[PDB]
Amino acid sequence: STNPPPPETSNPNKPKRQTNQLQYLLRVVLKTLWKHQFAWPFQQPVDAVKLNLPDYYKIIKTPMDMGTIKKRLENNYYWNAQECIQDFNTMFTNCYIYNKPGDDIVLMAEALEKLFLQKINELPT
Ligand SMILES: COc1cc(Nc2ncc3c(n2)N(C(C)C)c2ccccc2C(=O)N3C)ccc1N1CCN(C)CC1
Repeated sequence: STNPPPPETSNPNKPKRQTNQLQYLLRVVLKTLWKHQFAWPFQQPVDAVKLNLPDYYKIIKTPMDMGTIKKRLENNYYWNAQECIQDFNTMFTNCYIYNKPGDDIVLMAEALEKLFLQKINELPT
């Protein structure tokens, strides 16, 4: 039930950038969400082999997780905040797609997504 390679956290032919908003997404948004009691399942790529979820990547073709996002922010991999925000949204949606409404992991994603939205509602100038 193999795992694919994790998403890239660097790419030499993609241009880098740093903005106040991206800095905030690392220092305030991600680093605060990371400490939430429901954050742990999202801190690394889904290990389908270890979790006995042999169809996870048969279903999910654009995997994402906060470990990957953190490294991308640390790499200055993103062009802008919206690009990073898209990754968070992909992570949450993957969780909703693979699982069913009401599942424990879905309850965790829903709580984190609310907190995430609360925190990006206002970004620095
Ligand atoms: C035990 O460790 C971990 C276990 C997990 N396990 C995990 N990682 C990801 C899970 C997921 N479980 N769950 C439940 C089962 C929640 C799911 C169960 C069924 C279907 C889907 C999921 C699921 O969607 N996700 C995100 C993730 C990260 C860690 N960490 C290891 C140490 N690392 C420093 C911090 C994070």
